[PDB]
Amino acid sequence: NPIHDRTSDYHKYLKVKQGDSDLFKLTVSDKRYIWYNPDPKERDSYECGEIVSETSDSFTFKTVDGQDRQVKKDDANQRNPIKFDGVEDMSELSYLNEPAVFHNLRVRYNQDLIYTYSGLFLVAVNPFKRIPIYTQEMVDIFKGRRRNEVAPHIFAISDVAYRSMLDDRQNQSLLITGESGAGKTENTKKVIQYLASVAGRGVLEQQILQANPILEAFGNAKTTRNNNSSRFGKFIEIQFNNAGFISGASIQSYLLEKSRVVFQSETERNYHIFYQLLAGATAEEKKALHLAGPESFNYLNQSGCVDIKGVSDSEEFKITRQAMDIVGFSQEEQMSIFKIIAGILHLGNIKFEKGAGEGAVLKDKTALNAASTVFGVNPSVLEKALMEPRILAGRDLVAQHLNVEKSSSSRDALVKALYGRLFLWLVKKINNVLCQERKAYFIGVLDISGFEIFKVNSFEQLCINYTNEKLQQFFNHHMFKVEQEEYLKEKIDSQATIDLIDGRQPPGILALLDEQSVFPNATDNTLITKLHSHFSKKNAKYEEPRFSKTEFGVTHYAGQVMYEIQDWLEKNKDPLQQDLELCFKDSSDNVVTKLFNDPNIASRAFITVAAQYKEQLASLMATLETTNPHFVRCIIPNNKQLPAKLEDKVVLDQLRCNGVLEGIRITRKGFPNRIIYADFVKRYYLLAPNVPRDAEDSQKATDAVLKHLNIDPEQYRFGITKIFFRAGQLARIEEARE
Ligand SMILES: Nc1ncnc2c1ncn2[C@@H]1O[C@H](COP(=O)(O)OP(=O)(O)OP(=O)(O)O)[C@@H](O)[C@H]1O
Ligand SMILES: [Mg+2]
Repeated sequence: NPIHDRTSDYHKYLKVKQGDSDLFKLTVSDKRYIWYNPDPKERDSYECGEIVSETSDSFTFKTVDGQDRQVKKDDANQRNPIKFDGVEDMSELSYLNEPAVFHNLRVRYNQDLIYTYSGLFLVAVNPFKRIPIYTQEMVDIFKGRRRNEVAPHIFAISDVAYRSMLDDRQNQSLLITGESGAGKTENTKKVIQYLASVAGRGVLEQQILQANPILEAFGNAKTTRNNNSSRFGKFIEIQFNNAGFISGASIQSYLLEKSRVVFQSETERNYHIFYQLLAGATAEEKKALHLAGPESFNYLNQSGCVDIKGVSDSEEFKITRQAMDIVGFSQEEQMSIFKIIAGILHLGNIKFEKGAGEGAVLKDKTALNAASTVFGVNPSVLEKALMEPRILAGRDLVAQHLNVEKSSSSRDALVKALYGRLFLWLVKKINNVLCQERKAYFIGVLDISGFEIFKVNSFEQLCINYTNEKLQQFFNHHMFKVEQEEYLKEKIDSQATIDLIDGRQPPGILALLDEQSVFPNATDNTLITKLHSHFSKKNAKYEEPRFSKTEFGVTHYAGQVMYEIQDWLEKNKDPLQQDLELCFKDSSDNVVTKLFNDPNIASRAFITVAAQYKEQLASLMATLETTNPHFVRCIIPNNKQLPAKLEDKVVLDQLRCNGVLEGIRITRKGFPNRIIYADFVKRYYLLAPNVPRDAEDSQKATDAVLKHLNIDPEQYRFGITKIFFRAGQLARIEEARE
């Protein structure tokens, strides 16, 4: 029994090592410390300082250097007694300050303990190295175990959700968010792995599992923050029958980063699939596809990075091709997907030349003709449609000769649509396979980024941020109720931001954006002007910059984020020349024809991108609203992708943005420590005369100690089953003499 075998890997990897004694006495000391900022400028970097004295109003402590300082008791960040170092739930700490929180988190990480709870949340720190806690043997141990019974772990939250599902007959949700590279997908895959094991019986399970890899090849890429970043968000519905067995699955994708297909920053890569293809394609497939090295392609030859360390695109291509096979994609299907990938590479190879007049021309039909063949479309129609699209100018339909820039840009537009569309198609194709109309229950997993606050924030960041204001409010509401429940079981702000963004009347940012969208001739300037006009000095969550003329700022949950308006008009419309669609609709390819002839794929509805985003977010929320949710906050330890490197600033910032610290401060004001009578006595019986560790009237005994100690009744609160302590209370208690 691993949970009991102190020699087990379980103990080794998941628990703080346990000695031979329980004795309260070991932990005895007389020293008292505070967490202080040695450099007031750098407030997230703190040092421990012993309190050498005290006044009625302050504290006087000694620094590392032996430098004495004074602090207000109220501004003091007192350090919890050493015994608290490493607890599995921050909700267990007595002093709940920010430094204290990071500390516990750090003590744990120092021991390779990546999972820690914070009340309702499961905090997970990226180890940046392998930890063998995900083996089948690991899985088997979590089965049926209460949260309190076992150590913190993703498998643990997953078990709770499945048991709740079965016991409450209620659907469930796991929300996993955090920065790029923080480890979301990793945890996501574990949740599924675990579910499949605990509820599976396999063929479906297989196909389910195999879906991921497909999604990864097409929607994942190498960025500066992660070698395998998911450039899209997702919602995974794991379906079950009334018996508790997996019946199916459904996938919902969002915000795919199409842009990446025609452009990548230095060092980054295009989607993994491009490379897998280039590498593991048979030599006899290459020729059929007019393939070469990535170096030979405009879309792959520009970041100065075509491969990933510790990664074989060919080996991976095998992997992908297998999954497709398992899922059920016909060879013919597979072909076409590759052809598309191919065509896309060819399209980017097209060189627009425009010297003849002021309209572009094609001196070389090579690339062009390559695209056409693989697409199974006409080169002449493609050609025209690209540089001479007929545009409706009133009553007349006239073909316009496009310049070079415009020409290239349309070609790019074509490529992005191909991709985005193919992506949708795959998702669709997969759901068909695993998805159930008639399902009894479900467990859903949402994996997407948390707030994004980059150097430069564009339309996509507004969107993601918007989603996050909603998730945060959901958490907040959910937290409110359950807190009340518990306080009830025992005898014991985002609206404004959301409105500014999605409001109808008065119109919010998105409504103004849609409005400007109707006008062919509107510009970024008209748009940014309209926005300031309506909110500058008028809406409290908005800010007009002192000097930039292309940006505006939104005060979010996370804090202020400054956005830039470039291309928002275009992005909202996501325009594609009709001649283009025309061209592609006749496609000899059975896969191509769908992308264009299927209204479910080829069109949004009439609605704009923003309108579609709002809608999907609402359906999402709605659904979530019907489940019992679970929250996992994935934390990146540093920005270097290194182990044993947990940077306070890096960390603190995420804890502030993600709601963990907020949940704490809040709880901090209440009665944060809620202990079970038996457990209380066991550890502190010694504090009072006449109390045996094992006492049948735990509540009475509890009262004994408190009474003996002469604690202030305002500080503690008798619950039907637990004793509730205000902040600092347990600490001093702990700090008492045997
Ligand atoms: N528990 C873990 N054990 C080992 N490695 C991990 C763990 N969590 C994350 N990592 C590793 O760190 C890398 C980044 O993690 P992951 O891909 O899951 O992050 P992410 O949150 O999904 O990022 P993004 O938003 O860019 O897609 C991974 O390739 C992963 O292998
Ligand atoms: Mg990811």
